[PDB]
Amino acid sequence: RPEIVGPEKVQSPYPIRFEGKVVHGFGRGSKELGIPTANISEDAIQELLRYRDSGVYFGYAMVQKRVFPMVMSVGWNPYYKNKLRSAEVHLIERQGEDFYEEIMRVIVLGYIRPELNYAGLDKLIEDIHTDIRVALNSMDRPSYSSYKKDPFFK
Ligand SMILES: Cc1cc2nc3c(=O)[nH]c(=O)nc-3n(C[C@H](O)[C@H](O)[C@H](O)COP(=O)(O)O)c2cc1C
Ligand SMILES: Nc1ncnc2c1ncn2[C@@H]1O[C@H](COP(=O)(O)OP(=O)(O)O)[C@@H](O)[C@H]1O
Repeated sequence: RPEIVGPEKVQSPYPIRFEGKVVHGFGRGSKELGIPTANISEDAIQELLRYRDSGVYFGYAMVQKRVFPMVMSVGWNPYYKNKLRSAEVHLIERQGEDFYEEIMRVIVLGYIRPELNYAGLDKLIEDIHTDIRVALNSMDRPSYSSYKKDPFFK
């Protein structure tokens, strides 16, 4: 795995902007697993990411008036056959209370990798830490980091 992904400058189809209410996940408490994930409201990503690649992306997200670099996992809902999009966001390097029912605004700046077949909790923790390390290295570049002051976050 590479320690950095994407071009030096943001390229189409990024940036991709949207917002959604943070709702409860599916029971799996990631907060204790050291990797809390914010399940975005399904009614805001269905069409927008319907034809986007499943996988982990990166960029910036805002909630409770604060912007943080982030990693987003985009997959499908398992409870149904018909393709139902799902998205979960992990705000990187944040300290605070939970923000359920709060509107989160997201700016996707790039793709990291496709969804790896689930292979246990430990491996998944390892994969996500690398993801976080990659997102930071990727957004340390001017073209990407300036999006932290994007009008959408104003
Ligand atoms: C940034 C990130 C990347 C992830 N990558 C993978 C992956 O490659 N493969 C996988 O099976 N699960 C991956 N996961 C875990 C799933 O999202 C996990 O099953 C999650 O528990 C599902 O949502 P729930 O906790 O609300 O049930 C990832 C999670 C995040 C936040
Ligand atoms: N840095 C963070 N990134 C993402 N979510 C966070 C973060 N800090 C706190 N949270 C909270 O953690 C919650 C997810 O924790 P979790 O135990 O997995 O509950 P759920 O299984 O319903 O998603 C989010 O809904 C959010 O309110």
